[PDB]
Amino acid sequence: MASMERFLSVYDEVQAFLLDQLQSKYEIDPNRARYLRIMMDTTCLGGKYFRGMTVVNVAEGFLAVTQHDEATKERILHDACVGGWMIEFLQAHYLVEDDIMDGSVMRRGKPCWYRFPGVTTQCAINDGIILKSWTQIMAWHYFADRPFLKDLLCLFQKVDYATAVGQMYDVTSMCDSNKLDPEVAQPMTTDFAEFTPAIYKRIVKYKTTFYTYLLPLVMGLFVSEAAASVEMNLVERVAHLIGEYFQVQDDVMDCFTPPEQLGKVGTDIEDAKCSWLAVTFLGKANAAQVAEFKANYGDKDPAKVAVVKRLYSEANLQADFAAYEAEVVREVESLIEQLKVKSPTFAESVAVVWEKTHKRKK
Amino acid sequence: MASMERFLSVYDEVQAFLLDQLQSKYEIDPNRARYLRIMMDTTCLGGKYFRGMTVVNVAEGFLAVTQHDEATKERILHDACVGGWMIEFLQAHYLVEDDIMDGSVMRRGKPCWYRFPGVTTQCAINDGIILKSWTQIMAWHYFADRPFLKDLLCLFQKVDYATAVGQMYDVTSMCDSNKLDPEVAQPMTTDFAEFTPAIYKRIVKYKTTFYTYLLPLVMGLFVSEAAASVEMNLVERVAHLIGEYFQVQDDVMDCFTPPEQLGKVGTDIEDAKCSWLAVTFLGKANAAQVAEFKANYGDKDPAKVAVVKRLYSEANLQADFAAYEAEVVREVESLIEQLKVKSPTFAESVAVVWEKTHKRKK
Ligand SMILES: O=P(O)(O)C(O)(C[n+]1cccc(-c2ccccc2)c1)P(=O)(O)O
Ligand SMILES: O=P(O)(O)C(O)(C[n+]1cccc(-c2ccccc2)c1)P(=O)(O)O
Ligand SMILES: C=C(C)CCOP(=O)(O)OP(=O)(O)O
Ligand SMILES: C=C(C)CCOP(=O)(O)OP(=O)(O)O
Ligand SMILES: [Mg+2]
Ligand SMILES: [Mg+2]
Ligand SMILES: [Mg+2]
Ligand SMILES: [Mg+2]
Ligand SMILES: [Mg+2]
Ligand SMILES: [Mg+2]
Repeated sequence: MASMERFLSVYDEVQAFLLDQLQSKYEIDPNRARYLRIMMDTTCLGGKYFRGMTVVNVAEGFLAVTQHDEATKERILHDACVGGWMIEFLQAHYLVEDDIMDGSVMRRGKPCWYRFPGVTTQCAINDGIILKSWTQIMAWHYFADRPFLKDLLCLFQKVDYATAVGQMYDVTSMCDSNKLDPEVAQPMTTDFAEFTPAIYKRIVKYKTTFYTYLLPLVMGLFVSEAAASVEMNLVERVAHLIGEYFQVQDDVMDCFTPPEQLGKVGTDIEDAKCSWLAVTFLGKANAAQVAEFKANYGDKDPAKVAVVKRLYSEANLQADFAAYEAEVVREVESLIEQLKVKSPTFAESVAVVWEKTHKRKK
Repeated sequence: MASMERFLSVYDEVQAFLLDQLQSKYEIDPNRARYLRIMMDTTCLGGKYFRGMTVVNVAEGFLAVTQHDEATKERILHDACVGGWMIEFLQAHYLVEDDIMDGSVMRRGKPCWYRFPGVTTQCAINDGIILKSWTQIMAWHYFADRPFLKDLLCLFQKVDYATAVGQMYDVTSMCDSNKLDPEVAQPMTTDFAEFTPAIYKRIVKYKTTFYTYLLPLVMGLFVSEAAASVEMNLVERVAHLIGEYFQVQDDVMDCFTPPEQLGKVGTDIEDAKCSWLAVTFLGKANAAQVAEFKANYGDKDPAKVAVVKRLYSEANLQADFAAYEAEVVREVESLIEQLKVKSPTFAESVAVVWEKTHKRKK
């Protein structure tokens, strides 16, 4: 709570930097400054700050065991905060744009940015472009003479790219691969042959895990100058594991958590998404269940949607989930043990990240 | 012609690199590779390559007067080509996204990408995100151990940001500033008070000049290691001047060039754009002309649009244009003369850039 207020005081400094630079260098007028301040506030705040706060917890962990001057402590914490906000702004970018592509209605308990009456798709698209440019403006401003600058940019960009590739895997997950063709309007799949665990796994590996887990963790290492002190293949394997589970939870909540609690309203059934629920159901259903799933999936019709939920409850998926969670707890503990060998501190940081995720309710 | 085929052979190498990396590192399947190849071809090719080819002409100019080994010549030309393609891919990004926000129908003689039947806004938004990520993937791949890497990235990013800020100035140019408010649906301006030369100038400075002129020119200097050899304040002043004129031509052509020749269809009148034509007309019109302009501007109605064109032809704007062109020829020559002092070669490169622009018909 106190630490989160400190993370937010760094948001305020960053907002101030960005907005004063708009006035001093980009000829902005007060009203457009205001619009951009409100956009930044609306798209970047109100979340859990899980990605940002991870950078900071990684850095705090190394600080407890590493000798530094006070001044250097303070710089390290401040950089971890800036780094954290780069990742939040990056997420803010993805969500503004994602909400347009998913035809979404609510986000963090409010309308999606593009649905604000004075915004619309026309302004929102470019607003999301601005959120991303801001990540880079921050990096070059606050990290210009840090040793980790080049490594951080290069990583940030590879993570952004994988994420965008992931979003392509996601937005085309309901069409048949052999039919993808810019020239031909795309029909929803009728056989659901590509609703498989491996295909699902590729969607999720790219669209969520790099930017939600790999980036904040390695970012925490960069600003700590601690990345040579870990086994990177382990960091990857653990980001990919927890990241996958994180997205599985997102999928279950889309169907089962009231929006009242969730803060977004779920579109996966209507959007015909290759979600965990749809893949898992099709891996256990009998012939008649499959036939009725195929009869109602991917239509915006309330009673079709309700038939899918019923088939999901009947297949007892909220116990396939428990079985999957159980295999994940196993594998995460095992990876944490393997990380303990070169860095107890980073292993603990990961234990904390796993814990925050496992207990997640939104 | 031969040189342009050589620029295009570097596009093919780049396309091949990017697409093989998708297969070897991002788990892509052949059909999505194909979709991305067609997207890249459709959004990046078919233009004039003016921005890309400028990087290359800048570099060629320095090569004629600078001693190098043959191998070093060849590397320099190849880097200028890669650099050029970074700028084309960047433009490709902006146009895909711009066409969505302007509700545009045609581009480079074909439907806008988002209008392809098998694309739609849903895929196009993210496709445009990919085009931009590719610029960075290229830079880090082909320029990893070049001395100019850091300078180039930093410049590229500041230019991208200014451009995005410019696009915000553009997409809000028809509303009153004091009324911009995310919460309130935005009405078109009724007084046209902000349709002024200074306001127009700010739109254009940001949205076109950085990325169309400043970037390719300084890029040509980076890959040549020649940037200390110029007066950068002059490079800026000349990019901003020719860039402004470039956009003025774009505005006139939107109204007056048949789409048959233009390769896009014009939306400025219907979109209520603060174009050069609308600003210039309002700077010379009598009270009754202003009243009738305000009666018909910014409606998608064919006969309202036709009344604006008629008022434009009656105000003899295609002679305000000639007067403006004449002041621009003056000022460009003067800047070229001033550049002659430290680099005849770069001055000549600019003379060529001015020439290609001045003679432009699309
Ligand atoms: O739409 P998704 O996939 O279920 C959600 O989790 C968005 N998300 C997660 C990861 C990545 C991205 C993403 C990445 C790039 C571009 C757009 C979105 C979106 P949502 O439930 O909050 O809508
Ligand atoms: O729409 P404009 O402004 O008239 C055009 O020239 C696009 N353009 C030029 C410069 C910058 C950008 C731009 C920059 C950032 C984001 C979107 C577009 C667009 P068009 O006539 O080809 O449509
Ligand atoms: C599933 C993913 C990757 C998108 C949502 O991430 P969060 O659920 O962390 O959203 P916010 O906390 O930022 O609101
Ligand atoms: C006016 C601007 C800045 C956008 C169009 O640029 P071009 O007219 O050069 O478009 P292409 O050559 O790339 O088609
Ligand atoms: Mg979504
Ligand atoms: Mg999505
Ligand atoms: Mg979701
Ligand atoms: Mg346009
Ligand atoms: Mg535009
Ligand atoms: Mg135009």
